Amino acid sequence: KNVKSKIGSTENLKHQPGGGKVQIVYKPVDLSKVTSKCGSLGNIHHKPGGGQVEVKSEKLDFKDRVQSKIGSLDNITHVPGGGNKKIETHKLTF
Amino acid sequence: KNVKSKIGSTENLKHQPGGGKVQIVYKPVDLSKVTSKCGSLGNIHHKPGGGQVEVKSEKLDFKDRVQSKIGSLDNITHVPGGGNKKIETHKLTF
Amino acid sequence: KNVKSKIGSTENLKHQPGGGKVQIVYKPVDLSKVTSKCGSLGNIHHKPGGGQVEVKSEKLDFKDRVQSKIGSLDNITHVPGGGNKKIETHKLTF
Repeated sequence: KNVKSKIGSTENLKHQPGGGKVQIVYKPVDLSKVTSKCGSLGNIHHKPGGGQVEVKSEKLDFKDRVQSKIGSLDNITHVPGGGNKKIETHKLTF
Repeated sequence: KNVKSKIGSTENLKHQPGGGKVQIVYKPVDLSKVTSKCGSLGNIHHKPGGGQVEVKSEKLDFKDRVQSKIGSLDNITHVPGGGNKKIETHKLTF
Repeated sequence: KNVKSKIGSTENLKHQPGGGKVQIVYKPVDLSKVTSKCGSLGNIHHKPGGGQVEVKSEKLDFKDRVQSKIGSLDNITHVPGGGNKKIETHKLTF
C-alpha cells in the first residue's frame, strides 16, 4: 500500500547516465568428446577460440536544463493518513 | 494498492541516458563428438572460432530544456487517505 | 488497484535515450558428429567460424524543449482515498 504525492516540486532524476546497465553473461559449455576404442589416433589439437564481447560508449555530450517557477504555494491541506478527523486550514487577507 | 498524485510538479526523468540497457548472453554449446571404433584416424584439429558481439554508442549530443511556470498553487485539498472526516480548506481575500 | 493523477504537471520522461534496449542471445549449438567404425579416416579439421553480432548508434543529435505555463492552479479538491466524508474547499475574493 504505497501513497506518493508531489505538490509543486522539481525533480531531475537520472538512473545510470553514462554507461547504463550492462549485463554480460559469458557461460559457454564445451562437451566436445573424442572416443577411440580398439584402434589408433594421431594428435589432438583442441583450440576453441574465445568469444569477444565489447560494450562501448565513446563520446556523449548530455546537457539538461530544468527550470521551475511557482509564484506561491499558499493554502494546502494534504492528508494521506487514515481515520483522521476535523482537519482545517484557514487563510484570510485584509 | 498504489496511489500516486502530482499537482503542479516538474519532472525530468531519464533512465540509462547514454548506454541504455545492454544484455548479452554468450552461451554457445559445443557437443561435436568424434568416435573411432576398431579402425584408424589421423590428426584432430578442433578450432571452433569464437563469436564477436559488440555494442557501441559513438557520438551522442542530447540536450533537453524543461521550463515550468505556475503563477500560484493557492487552495488545494488533497486527501488520498481513507476513512477521514471533516477536512476543510478556506481561503478569503479582502 | 492503481490510482494515478496529474493536475497541471510537466514531465520530460525518457527511457534509454542513446543506446536503447539491446538484447543479444548468442547461443549456437554444435552437434556435428563423426563416427568411423571398422575402417580408416584421414585428418579432421573442425573450424566452425564464429558469428558477428554488432549493434551501433553512430551520431545522434537529440534536442527537446518542453515549456509549460499555467496562470494559477487555484481551487482543487482531489480525493483518491476511500470512505472519506465531508471534504470541502472554499475560495472567496472581495
